Amino acid sequence: EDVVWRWSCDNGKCVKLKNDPRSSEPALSLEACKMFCNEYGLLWPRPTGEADLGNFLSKINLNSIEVKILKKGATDDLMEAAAKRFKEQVSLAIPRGSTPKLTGKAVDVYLVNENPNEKAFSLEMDESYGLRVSPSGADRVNATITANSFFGMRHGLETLSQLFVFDDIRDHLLMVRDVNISDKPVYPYRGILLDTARNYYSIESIKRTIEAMAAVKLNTFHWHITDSQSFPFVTTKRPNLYKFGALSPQKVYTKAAIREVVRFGLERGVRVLPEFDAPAHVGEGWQDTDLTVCFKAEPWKSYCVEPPCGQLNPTKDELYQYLEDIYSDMAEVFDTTDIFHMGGDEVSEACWNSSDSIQNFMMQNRWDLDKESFLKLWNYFQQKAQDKAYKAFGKKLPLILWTSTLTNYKHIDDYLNKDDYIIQVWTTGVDPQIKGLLEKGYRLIMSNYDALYFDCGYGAWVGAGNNWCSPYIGWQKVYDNSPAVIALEHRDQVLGGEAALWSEQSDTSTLDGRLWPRAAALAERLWAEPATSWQDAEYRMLHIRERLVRMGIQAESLQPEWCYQNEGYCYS
Amino acid sequence: EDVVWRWSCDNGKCVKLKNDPRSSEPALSLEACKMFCNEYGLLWPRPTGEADLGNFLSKINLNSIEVKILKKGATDDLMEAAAKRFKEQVSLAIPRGSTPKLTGKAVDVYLVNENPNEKAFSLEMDESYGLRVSPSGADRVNATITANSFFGMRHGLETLSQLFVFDDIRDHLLMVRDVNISDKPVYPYRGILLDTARNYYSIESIKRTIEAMAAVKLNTFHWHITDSQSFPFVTTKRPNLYKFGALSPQKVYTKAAIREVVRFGLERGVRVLPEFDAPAHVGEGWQDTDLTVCFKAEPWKSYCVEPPCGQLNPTKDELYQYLEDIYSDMAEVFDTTDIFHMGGDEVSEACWNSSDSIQNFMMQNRWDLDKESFLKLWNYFQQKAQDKAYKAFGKKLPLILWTSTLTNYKHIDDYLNKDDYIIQVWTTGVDPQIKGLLEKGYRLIMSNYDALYFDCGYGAWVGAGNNWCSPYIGWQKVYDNSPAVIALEHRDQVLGGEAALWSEQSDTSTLDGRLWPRAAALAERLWAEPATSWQDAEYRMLHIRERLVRMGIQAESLQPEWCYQNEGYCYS
Ligand SMILES: CC(=O)N[C@@H]1[C@@H](O)[C@H](O[C@@H]2O[C@H](CO)[C@@H](O[C@@H]3O[C@H](CO)[C@@H](O[C@@H]4O[C@H](CO)[C@@H](O)[C@H](O)[C@H]4[N+](C)(C)C)[C@H](O)[C@H]3NC(C)=O)[C@H](O)[C@H]2NC(C)=O)[C@@H](CO)O[C@H]1O
Ligand SMILES: CC(=O)N[C@@H]1[C@@H](O)[C@H](O[C@@H]2O[C@H](CO)[C@@H](O[C@@H]3O[C@H](CO)[C@@H](O[C@@H]4O[C@H](CO)[C@@H](O)[C@H](O)[C@H]4[N+](C)(C)C)[C@H](O)[C@H]3NC(C)=O)[C@H](O)[C@H]2NC(C)=O)[C@@H](CO)O[C@H]1O
Repeated sequence: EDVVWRWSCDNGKCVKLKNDPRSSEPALSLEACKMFCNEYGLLWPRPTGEADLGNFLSKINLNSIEVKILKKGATDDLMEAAAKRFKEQVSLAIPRGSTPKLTGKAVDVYLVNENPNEKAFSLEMDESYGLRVSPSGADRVNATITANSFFGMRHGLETLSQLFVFDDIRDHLLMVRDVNISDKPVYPYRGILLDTARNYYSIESIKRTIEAMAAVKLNTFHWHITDSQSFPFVTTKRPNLYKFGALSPQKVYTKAAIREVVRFGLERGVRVLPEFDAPAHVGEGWQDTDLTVCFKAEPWKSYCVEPPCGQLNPTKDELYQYLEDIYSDMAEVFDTTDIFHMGGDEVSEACWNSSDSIQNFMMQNRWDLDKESFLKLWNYFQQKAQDKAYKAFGKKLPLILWTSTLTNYKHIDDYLNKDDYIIQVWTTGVDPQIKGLLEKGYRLIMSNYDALYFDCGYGAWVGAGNNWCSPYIGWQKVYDNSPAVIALEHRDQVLGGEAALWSEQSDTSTLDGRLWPRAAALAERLWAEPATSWQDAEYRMLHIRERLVRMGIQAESLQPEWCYQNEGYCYS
Repeated sequence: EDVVWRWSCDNGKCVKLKNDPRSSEPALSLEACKMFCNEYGLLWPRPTGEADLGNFLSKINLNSIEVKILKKGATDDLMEAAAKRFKEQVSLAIPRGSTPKLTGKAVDVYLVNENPNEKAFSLEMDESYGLRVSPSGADRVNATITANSFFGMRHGLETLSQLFVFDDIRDHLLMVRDVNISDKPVYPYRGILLDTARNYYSIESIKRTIEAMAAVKLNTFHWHITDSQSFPFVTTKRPNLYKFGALSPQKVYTKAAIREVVRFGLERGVRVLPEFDAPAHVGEGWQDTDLTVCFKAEPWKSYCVEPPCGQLNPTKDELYQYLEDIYSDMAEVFDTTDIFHMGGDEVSEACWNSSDSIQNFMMQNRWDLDKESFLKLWNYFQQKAQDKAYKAFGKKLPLILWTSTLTNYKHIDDYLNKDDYIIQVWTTGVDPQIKGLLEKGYRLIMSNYDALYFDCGYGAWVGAGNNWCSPYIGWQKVYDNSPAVIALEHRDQVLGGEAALWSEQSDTSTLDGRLWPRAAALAERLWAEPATSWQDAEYRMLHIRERLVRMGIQAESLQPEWCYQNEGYCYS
């Protein structure tokens, strides 16, 4: 049948009221009410610049939307792909199984890309845009998107799609009549880390994630493609690593698949950034090389922090030949990235000391066998690895390492430099290492475990109880976690943030729930850096969850739908 | 390419070993190793009777499996449907995108249903079966399932499908050669509670849940189809309840849909048991009847424990007319159930005292307005409701109520009797109410919140932080929760158990993850009541998760796949 209710704005909340026939006032559908009742309407993220949505809606004919590219260039194929997708994005306004009446105004969308040859990812890229919507003549609409680059332009198309609403009372597709918006992201790096080594993720699932990322303007996909558990990456040069390494012959990422993901990503404004974690977090795939130590060493608690143990043996010269090949193979298919992630997490001293070949190597270099000794070995490794990385990508590009014993701010300059290395923070956001790093000039990516570890809260995977970083981190917490607060005066050194989904307890099946809608909170916090808190964004967050579900994403459910329909009744 | 590894049983663990060519020993694929390395092989749940799996496997031709029904009867259509499904169940052994070679033995499956007219659900039904597998002649296999009823027989088919394994080294479909199994469930009621009022669940999603339930022999689906938030149930007699009540016109359960679910359930050995929660947990749909009080009362914390508030007004005579109609409409489409759930949870005293009509009613009956007064009103309501329920189902059938203030063992006999009412326990398993109830003769269904609330652990839905019953309950905890321990000598009074998925934070999108594989732990605990603990069942639990994923269920991920491939390395 037909919707029985209507909604009316009262003090910023849309209140459900009976749609009684004896009325001269036109009834508002729920989304139509939310669009003007809300300070930012239905947008996510909210814009940083002008956010004028006017007061009215116009009826639109879905079959009459046409996109026009004003300036041609090298990005033509991308701009064209993006335009094509736009209609599909508009249909997201409409609930599945619902059909709009094909009547109303025609929409002309004009795309103005001011530097149409530009298509490289960089920390310095311009993701800004201007959006204006206004009536044109009598039966049509002028939607104009003006941007400095394709990336900004695509972001604008994303915002524009959000400006459509379906009236399920009348079955009309509607559009906000007069719009003036200008926008740009606060932070350049807005990412998600996906661990595809602890469990395999289908490439279809990866692409789906990228679509959702695009929907909320996240721009970086960090592919942690290797670990001790498996080696899915198809390295042509050193094929045994994958052959021995993979969970199965099927559970692999071929050169053709990666290229598919990288392009799908580029079309959607998302950098696909690969990681080769070293010298720890290696195991499977390395058998018979004699290039690792402690693989599957028991008891595991003695030698590492999760099974199975395994580290690279930095004393072996052939190792650098393998790395050089791996890095080269990665560089070939990950050809949009401007950055390389080298891991650097959790190197185990015991594990290195249990090796004879290694102890023998150190005795010959005059180094002792104490912990400060081991840092010497780690640097020796990192310096050589780094050389190979530069060679593979054919240039010196910024490298990322996790916070660790090596990266402690007190001695970090002994090993690295702030120009060459970006540091990824997984400590608490209140840890001293952060300020100390910042004072030394280091750029950071925030992944603090207390707010940004998407894996936390489930059952234990070793033993019983719950996982290491429990409890489960709610969206309220992710939204309120602010890099600006964490870094203060050094804010400009914060490149941005990244949500982490480690996969000890995640795969293809759970990936949609783990990331959405929580990653959307990160997305707003990074794009806009609101002074405001989670409660101010709550209604919009409920809507965006609904949108992800419309997209086919199996998003986590946040509240009862009754709450979404009845703003303000559900609080605490 | 091809699998590179092989597995070998050593001390109950299958160890991954290189499949080296210079060997005279035939290589074992992972599942083939697990089948005999494990005490119960790949079965879930493990059987209670004979569990002899022999030592060998035979190659089978998938296209040559034929099912024969030996005894005809009223259950013919069911037996026939079940047989048809069997081939599909066997294909689950085979990973998607993999094809077995069509060679090997032909399998004859003989179904012997000893009481082929029997198809009613009851607490007393015989779910037992006998299963024997042995070679027949030279090129074929005799698989014989012998059971007292169709329900037992279907359970046997389920066990038999589990006896197939795919050799992905050779691409051969295999079957355990000599099997002797006899089995029966420890407890008659093995359920899942699904809350479809707090959020809507697509009927496709409901059916999918039933398939997974069937896979592990759960037999009861408790459909909590109404609450304060919505009224999805399509009641022909009182249509405004759904019309006003539903989240949308689409989000409704029609008579045709319910019948579809009820039959899909009956075919799969699952009772579909509806709940009409009263007198609390009512709201939406009741507008303009004047039959409720406190709907949306603010502040909500004063009048209920979750928004929105709302209770039935028991003083209104017309109320019983509505209930009678609702119960009748439920009875018509839920025509396989032998039991009715009437709710009885969380009645609010304040909410009743805020009503004038109600206070006026009590003053006239000589009752005071203290809390013991209110219990009088609740019973008055429950007694009348109960009369309508009997009338609707046309017989006196057992009724279920939650543990509550009414059901406190100290005064319970003042209100109910142990013959007429089953009590559903959501308290901790160590709460005194349990023993006290048991001592008074009451039958119970265990849903203790500390072990069996599937909703717990996520973010808060009102305010911030985490939900009320956090932390997240892991499968280890569900498995170890034992009704036999909880009830001791009174065990026979425990009808069984039920996993609860309340839906404040769950819907169609999250339903697979919320239930699986955790509900499988409940399934084993209820079917077998093992003396053993979770660690003893761990490898099998990993396999069953994989099976649910093969089924198309988006099961939660429990551990790294590396762990599944490398038994014993991952522990704590
Ligand atoms: C069983 C138990 O509870 N034992 C207690 C412990 O409370 C206590 O210390 C705990 O020991 C655990 C090691 O078994 C530590 O767990 C590990 O924590 C690390 C992070 O420090 C995890 O690795 C990182 O995080 C992600 C996963 O979120 C992982 O994928 C990444 O590789 C990694 N990096 C982000 C750094 C790249 C690791 O997975 C996890 N291992 C597990 C759970 O098996 C735990 O941190 C530690 N807790 C504390 C508070 O120190 C123990 C002393 O060891 O004492 C026992 O009584
Ligand atoms: C915000 C906060 O943390 N406030 C604290 C509280 O610790 C403290 O008491 C808590 O008050 C909450 C009421 O707002 C209680 O939450 C409610 O708990 C009931 C169970 O008792 C939940 O209903 C049952 O459970 C399922 C959901 O799992 C539900 O769908 C069912 O309808 C129902 N039944 C199974 C019985 C049928 C209810 O959903 C939940 N409501 C929420 C979360 O909004 C909480 O139980 C209570 N905790 C304790 C330990 O008492 C408060 C005093 O009120 O003080 C504050 O400082």
